[PDB]
Amino acid sequence: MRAVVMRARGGPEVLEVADLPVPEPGPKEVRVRLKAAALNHLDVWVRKGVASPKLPLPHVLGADGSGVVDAVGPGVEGFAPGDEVVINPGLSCGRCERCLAGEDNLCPRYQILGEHRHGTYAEYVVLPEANLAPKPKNLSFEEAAAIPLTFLTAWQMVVDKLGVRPGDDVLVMAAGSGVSVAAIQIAKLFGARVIATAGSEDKLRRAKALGADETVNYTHPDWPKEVRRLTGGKGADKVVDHTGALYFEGVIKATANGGRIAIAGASSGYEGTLPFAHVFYRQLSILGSTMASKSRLFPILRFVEEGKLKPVVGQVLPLEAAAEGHRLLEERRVFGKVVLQVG
Amino acid sequence: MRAVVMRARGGPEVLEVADLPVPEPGPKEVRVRLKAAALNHLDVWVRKGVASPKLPLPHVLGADGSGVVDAVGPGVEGFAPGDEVVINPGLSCGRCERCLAGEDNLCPRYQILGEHRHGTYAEYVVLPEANLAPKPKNLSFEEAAAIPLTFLTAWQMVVDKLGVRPGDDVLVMAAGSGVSVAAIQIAKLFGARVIATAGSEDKLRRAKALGADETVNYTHPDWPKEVRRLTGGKGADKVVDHTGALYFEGVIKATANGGRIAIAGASSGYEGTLPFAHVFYRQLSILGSTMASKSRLFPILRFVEEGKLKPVVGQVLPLEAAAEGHRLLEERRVFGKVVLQVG
Amino acid sequence: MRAVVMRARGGPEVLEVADLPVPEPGPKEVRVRLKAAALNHLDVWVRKGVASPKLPLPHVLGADGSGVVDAVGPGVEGFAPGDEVVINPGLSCGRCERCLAGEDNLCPRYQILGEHRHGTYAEYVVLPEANLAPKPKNLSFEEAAAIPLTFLTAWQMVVDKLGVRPGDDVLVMAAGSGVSVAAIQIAKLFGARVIATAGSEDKLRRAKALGADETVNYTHPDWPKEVRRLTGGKGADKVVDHTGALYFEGVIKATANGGRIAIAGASSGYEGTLPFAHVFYRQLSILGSTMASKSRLFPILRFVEEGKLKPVVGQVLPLEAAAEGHRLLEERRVFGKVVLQVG
Amino acid sequence: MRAVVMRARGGPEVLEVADLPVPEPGPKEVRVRLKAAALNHLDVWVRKGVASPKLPLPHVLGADGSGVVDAVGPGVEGFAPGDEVVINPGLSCGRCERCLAGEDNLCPRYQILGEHRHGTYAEYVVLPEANLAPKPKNLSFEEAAAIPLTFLTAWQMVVDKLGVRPGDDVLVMAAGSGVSVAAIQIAKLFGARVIATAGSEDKLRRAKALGADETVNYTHPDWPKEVRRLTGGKGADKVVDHTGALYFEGVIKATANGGRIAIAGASSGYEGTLPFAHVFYRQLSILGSTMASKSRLFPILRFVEEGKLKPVVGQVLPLEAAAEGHRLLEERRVFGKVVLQVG
Ligand SMILES: [Zn+2]
Ligand SMILES: [Zn+2]
Ligand SMILES: [Zn+2]
Ligand SMILES: [Zn+2]
Repeated sequence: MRAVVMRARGGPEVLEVADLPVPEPGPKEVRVRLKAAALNHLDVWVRKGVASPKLPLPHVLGADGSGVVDAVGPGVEGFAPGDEVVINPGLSCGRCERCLAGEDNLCPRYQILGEHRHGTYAEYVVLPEANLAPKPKNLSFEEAAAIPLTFLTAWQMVVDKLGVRPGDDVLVMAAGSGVSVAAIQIAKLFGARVIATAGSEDKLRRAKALGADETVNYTHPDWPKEVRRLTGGKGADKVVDHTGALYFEGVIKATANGGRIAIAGASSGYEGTLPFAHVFYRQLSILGSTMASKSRLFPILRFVEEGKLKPVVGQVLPLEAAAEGHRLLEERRVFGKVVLQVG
Repeated sequence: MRAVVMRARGGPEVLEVADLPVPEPGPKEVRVRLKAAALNHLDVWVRKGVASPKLPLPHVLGADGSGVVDAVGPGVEGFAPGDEVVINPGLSCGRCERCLAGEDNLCPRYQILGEHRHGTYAEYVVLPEANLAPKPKNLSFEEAAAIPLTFLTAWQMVVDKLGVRPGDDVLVMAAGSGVSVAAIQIAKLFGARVIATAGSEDKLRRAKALGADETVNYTHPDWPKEVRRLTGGKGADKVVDHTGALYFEGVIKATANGGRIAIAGASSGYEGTLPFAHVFYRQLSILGSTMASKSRLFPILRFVEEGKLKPVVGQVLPLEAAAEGHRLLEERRVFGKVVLQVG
Repeated sequence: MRAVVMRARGGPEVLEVADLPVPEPGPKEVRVRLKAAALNHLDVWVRKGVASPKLPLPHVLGADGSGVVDAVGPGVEGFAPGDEVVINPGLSCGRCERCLAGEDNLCPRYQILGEHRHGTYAEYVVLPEANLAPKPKNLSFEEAAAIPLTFLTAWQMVVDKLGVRPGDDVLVMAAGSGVSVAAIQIAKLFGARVIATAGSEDKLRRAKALGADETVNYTHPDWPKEVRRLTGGKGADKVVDHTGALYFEGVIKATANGGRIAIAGASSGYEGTLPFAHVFYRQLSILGSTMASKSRLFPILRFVEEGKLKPVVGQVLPLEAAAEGHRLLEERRVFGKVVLQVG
Repeated sequence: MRAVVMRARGGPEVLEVADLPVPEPGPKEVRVRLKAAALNHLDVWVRKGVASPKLPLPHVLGADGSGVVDAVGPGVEGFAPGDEVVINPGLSCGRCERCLAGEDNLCPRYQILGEHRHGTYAEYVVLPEANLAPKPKNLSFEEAAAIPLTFLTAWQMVVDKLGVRPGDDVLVMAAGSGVSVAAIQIAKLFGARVIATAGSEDKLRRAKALGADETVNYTHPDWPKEVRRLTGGKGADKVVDHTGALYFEGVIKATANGGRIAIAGASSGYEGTLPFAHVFYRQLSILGSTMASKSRLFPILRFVEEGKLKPVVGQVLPLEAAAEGHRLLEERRVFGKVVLQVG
């Protein structure tokens, strides 16, 4: 089958196109014929070698994917060939205390597709039936593929970690990244008043159309005051920061006392600094968050089918232009998700 | 193999010994050679026909069980023949929203072993690897088999439903019967002051031995008054009831303002009238609870190995005497679990 | 000053106009010149004698009220004469554990204005500065007076008790009566899909205008079946009931598995028998709720100024017609609040 | 009256002994004749000038205090002369949304005694009746005084922020500090298995006697591994760090994935660094915590009266040796609290 793979751990030039045997489905497993694969930051991390070292090469990247059920292994129930589905990137054992508690993302054997094993940058992929979910009919394959990873991550942050509720002033940093665009929508869904920050008026323009109530350009090293102004001088109650590596000094200045700040986990190895004194004294909470319970995908897709949440496909390129896709992310030039059309 | 089948629905006499073929473990399944099967009131409802209608016959009852791993399916890890284990009676599909969230006991396809599928009243039983936990080595097989079902039910009521915490006055109804044995111990484990009620002086004496700080006899028409007197006149904060529909009026009377009452399988007789406006005006909360999440069996067994929680085996009977065992249980005379010894 | 005193306990005719001396504000107290006093079912229980026995006479009823600051005690800040305000009907000692925890409505000395102390059925009333909130400027005095009592009760039931969240199917009983008006709006505010039930077509039509997504008529012996049909057959997840003791059997039937039912002042007639084992087997939860924490009045009024929540004034009557007002309320005919105009 | 005051903002030499007019009680206020005053870190901070700048000098330090009610102002209820009491250092307005919600420590007007106004380093002090609590009879004045501030702070951290429960492995850093000794006890009370760290075997010896299950000396730059070893290799689930400025790099290495770490707020202005990448990726939560709801003191004292919690008075000196007391803290030479006998 056709697939993009990485011969080495370098820049986007390491991603090449080759042929690999079509994987076969095992018991309780399912083979999917991919129609679309979404790019994720996790991809670039592994591609550089900052994540998942000593990984078997060549490697097939890709955590987000959508398509049609090609074949089911022995003992499979709930899926058949021809069925449209989207992948749920969370691979867990399903036996440990964490999994049985609905916390598979905390499983000691937790693995994201394309991180440890071959992902969605191919025409085919096999995975446990439990990791497959029906694709909504009102969406295109590309749109479907862009949902899972970022929506899951933004859901844990906004709902479970920040406990967002109506009345809350939510600050979403760097509107434009996959996590951001979903966090803005989910936060609105929970009655929040969203304030989104970005580095260009163009991204702010898009954040506004996405549902943001107020927007702030952090190009000006005084944006925290603006955020304070927009929130009656008290600052944001809850903050969604998909990185923490962007003017975090300001973020905390924009955050209300007792405020909560959620930071989307990443294997970027980024070493920075976190203000102790004037952070814990103001009783601020800084919560690391990564992916989310696989159970979150069902209600997320439902809201997407109802139209309350929408995927944000900024660009689509052919699977073979995977390299070009990575440069689009590394150069941060697209508002929303980057999707690869497969087949 | 030897097994106690259910020829037809009716009195305990319908339970007879028969020879059934040995079940074979599927892909992710394992066959356990049973040593002890604990008796639950659920087995009685199935026997009488009150539960699980349209149930094929013959049927093997039994939700609780302990034993040794006999054989394991092809693709199965974490279990080998010889391993001592106890059964996690909760069966679900592990693919729906409820299951992925850990709330398997709320799965639309949720099933308790022995309720619809052959249970533990045999020398062998086959279940998914997800429903098997290591048997604590400090316990006898009859003690181990007695844990699961009641400890899980008592745990959801005390920990999740009632949110028992140190300083709480917890009231447990009818000691020695149902989930009281486990509820008194879990309650204390969470820092509460337990007040237990029973009918005989023996059971109350038995209650204190389990950790009950105070005892009350509900054979008197004014026992609710003693509970009030025993808690500074305010009444109990949290209440664990598995009988109800008889003393419920007394419980409601014994419950302090804003108190919480957790009800297990209170399928008693008449429902009188239930003095409402008493539960509303005083902001009381009545919570129904059946079983618990499979994940809860891990902390339980851990506390059991430490000796902070322990099962109470009231009587042991040979497997071929399941009938006599159902009699003992139906008359609620024995203090503790009735356990069948298989092999 | 003019006031409607309660000469004796009995029918609404016991309410008569009398001249009482003007109360004087203590140290941290303030005297409010009332403009409107909203009528609550509580005023009726006090009038009949069913509530607050040993109550000195004459007594001035009235828990809800709005007006202008008249005079303030010596040591008081944050209030000046001329300021428009609404009353927070919750009176507590503010020194006990319950009060310091915010749960003032659970204070052992908790008292609702007008229940034991002179209320709002007069031209002036004196209460602690802690029980006064700024009146939203976008509302008329009768609209303002209608908010507090019902919005606080509906909020604790929806937000704290039921934990309503987006995607939830909330069922509100008897629209236009009690806390339904507020519950339908708060429910929607928290992202639920509201199904409202009423007796007349007018009230149901009125319900949808308030945000009710679906409507059902409980005049039919099978209305519970419509709620089930209206929620994918599963039933309502959360239920707000302020009547009970009459349709409660229907509610329980309309409640989905593991559902929660919040009950306000369901002090209806007979209690029939209440089909238990249905609330236990299906793990249902019945929660009693009276009033709410004073702190909750702040977010409520904020949403009211934004227009996300709005009071519904059913009828206005001059203060001297409190008697006629109690009739209108006792017959549960008027849709919305019955508000007395003082000055 | 005799009292210790600070003429300037320098070392412990600025604390002098002088005479100041005896403060008079106002409405709803109470004058206390101090018998003992406990030293707190907050004291040294303000004494140096790192906290509460532009504060009126001379200033009377002291947040913790116990003694006898000297006189009550007009309109006081609940207290009379001769009554033994301990101070609740949290001064809040009692009107803002935070206060009425039981979150007075989050009030915008929150002030700790001795931080903004004259504290307990005198023979007399006046404060709102709401800030006074009855001293348990089984305790000496010195012992009583050492409870409030640190126990309150350790309570919010352990119970509210870390949500400690039985089964949890709690890591308490720097056993010896006021917060630590209380955190160890409260954590045990909630069923935790406590691991305490310190720099000398002597403090570890005392932490063991206090209730710590396991102890680790962080003098050895490899202690995190030891903590991991003691917790089956998974690390601590919850961590109490009353500073964060002590081997925080190790703390996070000793913390289990998904773990929670509570840091006691301080106006030390300590600027350090917080590991981003490998912290949020492991889904760690870092929670700033300061003081606690005044409501927490009641249940805390109760547990002290029951004997479940005990104050830890490491040393007592005469009020006039306040300077010496501060050097004992600045030189960190005492396990537990330092108390000043007054009068
Ligand atoms: Zn797992
Ligand atoms: Zn399921
Ligand atoms: Zn109170
Ligand atoms: Zn305040």
